[PDB]
Amino acid sequence: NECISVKGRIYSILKQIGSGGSSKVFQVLNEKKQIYAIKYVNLEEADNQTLDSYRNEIAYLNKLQQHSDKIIRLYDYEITDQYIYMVMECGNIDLNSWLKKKKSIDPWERKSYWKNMLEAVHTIHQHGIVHSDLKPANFLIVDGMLKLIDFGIANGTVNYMPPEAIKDMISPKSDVWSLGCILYYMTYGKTPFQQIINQISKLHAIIDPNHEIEFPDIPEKDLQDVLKCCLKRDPKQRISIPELLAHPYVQIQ
Amino acid sequence: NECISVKGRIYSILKQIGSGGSSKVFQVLNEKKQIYAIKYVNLEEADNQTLDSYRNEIAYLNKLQQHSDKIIRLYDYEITDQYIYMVMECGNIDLNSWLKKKKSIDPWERKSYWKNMLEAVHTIHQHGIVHSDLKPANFLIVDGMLKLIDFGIANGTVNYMPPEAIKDMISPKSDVWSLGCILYYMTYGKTPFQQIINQISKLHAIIDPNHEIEFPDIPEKDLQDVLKCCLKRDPKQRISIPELLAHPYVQIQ
Ligand SMILES: CCc1cccc(CC)c1NC(=O)c1nn(C)c2c1CCc1cnc(Nc3ccc(C(=O)NC4CCN(C)CC4)cc3OC(F)(F)F)nc1-2
Ligand SMILES: CCc1cccc(CC)c1NC(=O)c1nn(C)c2c1CCc1cnc(Nc3ccc(C(=O)NC4CCN(C)CC4)cc3OC(F)(F)F)nc1-2
Repeated sequence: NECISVKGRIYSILKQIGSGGSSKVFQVLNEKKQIYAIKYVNLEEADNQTLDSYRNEIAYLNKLQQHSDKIIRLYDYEITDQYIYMVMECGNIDLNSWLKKKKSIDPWERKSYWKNMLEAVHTIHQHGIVHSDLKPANFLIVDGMLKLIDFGIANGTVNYMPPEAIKDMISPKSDVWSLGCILYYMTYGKTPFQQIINQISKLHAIIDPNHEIEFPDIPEKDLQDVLKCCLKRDPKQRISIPELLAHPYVQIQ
Repeated sequence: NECISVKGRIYSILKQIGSGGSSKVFQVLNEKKQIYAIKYVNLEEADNQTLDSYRNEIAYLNKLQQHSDKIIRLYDYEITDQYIYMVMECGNIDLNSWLKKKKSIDPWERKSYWKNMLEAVHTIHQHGIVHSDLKPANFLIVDGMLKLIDFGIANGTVNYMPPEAIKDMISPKSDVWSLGCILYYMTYGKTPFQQIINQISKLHAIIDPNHEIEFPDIPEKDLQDVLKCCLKRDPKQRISIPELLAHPYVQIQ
């Protein structure tokens, strides 16, 4: 049974949750026996470039705290030349797991989730920030409310990748794609391109105009519409977040 | 226990070997109780486009028979609107398996293999044909001699993929890359980019000039050279097959 000093105050590890290479996340117990999460990041091989990226991300998250409830809380942090410790709220589970483990989505519970994600992405969008790497993992479930976990600034599938990031061999429109895949999965039970096995076959698909993303008729046609509008390959055509906030799917019934 | 009619002559399945979706390969027993392989291809969903590709490939293989011993033998074929049956030699195993199962390569057994592959690729190269999708699978081991299995004309990793096929969002030089990865694996025990986990991280690597493919010093410096020359990102720089046939690694000691 071991501990961590963050800004001179102490927490006892209870168990490790996340691993991400040069980083670990622990559920911990603070002084007043309350429970928290600590993200830990090793800066041994950190080169100034890599380094500032982290500095930037901290600054922003820390800053964007009092802008949206749908971003994870950051309670305190320590930062030195070798490491960062961040003290964030501890949640129940992340969206991706809940997905893996879950095999039924109350159509109503799906809607709220989407609602949360949009608020979040919007916020970071209203600040020059574009995440560009969104996957169910980047969200956290905390009493049926989702939070965004990171801003995609610092530092394994191609699935949620948009056509345009591929034609790249940067737009807010790129986050809509992803966002919609995450909806798509939630809806047709899986991502739009899981079918395709061959990892290069999937790259071509993601970019070829003549491939039809399949859109199975379903009760909710709002929802059907949305996904159709989020997955429009041309970005200039793709719906925008301000539009998506004002679509029926979120607005009416 | 079941059979197959190919050009009116009959073979009894003994066991299924390959599966490839709309295709199966069987080890079979002919009349005179000799053993063969039959590739079977279903043409139900075949569209004229897809269709001719198959027609083309058959024609070529069939044709390129009496040009090189290092291409699989094709004994006879039947072709109709619904299917193809091809009767080819049956081998002992394919290179990829022998690789998976094998964990030691007589440096000498490696050399012969390379030698075989080159002869083969060269042949198909001397006919406008560029395979463009080479992986240990496309070869077959038949009494320690390798054969090429198909020509990459008809019809799941990114590993053996060359920079240039990626910047594509067609040159003989593209087959050298692949060919060299297959050598690389054989040599440093794995492909040049397996390290990289993230499937998009690997795409960037495969194309970024500043990433060093790592080249561990070893006894054979010929071999070391070769791989260094095969994996040159700029195609115009990359060595050519006629050069590779005339390199020490194949020529001297
Ligand atoms: C190095 C980490 C990292 C790097 C880059 C980017 C990101 C996120 C975008 C992150 N990743 C992170 O920064 C990160 N990863 N996790 C998991 C958390 C964070 C931040 C805060 C945070 C707050 N609360 C939690 N709660 C929990 C989330 C998931 C589980 C869990 O059950 N995991 C299981 C793992 C095995 N599978 C099969 C089933 C689920 C348990 C949890 O704590 C609880 F115990 F209290 F519930 N997690 C986190
Ligand atoms: C649909 C097929 C297809 C489509 C596109 C492209 C291509 C090749 C480029 C092909 N694929 C093919 O066209 C194709 N695939 N195989 C396997 C053969 C061919 C063509 C002729 C051919 C002739 N002889 C063999 N021999 C054998 C090759 C491998 C095994 C074997 O042991 N497989 C195991 C599978 C499980 N793993 C774990 C261990 C190895 C057994 C074999 O026959 C023997 F029994 F007599 F030894 N194979 C083939």
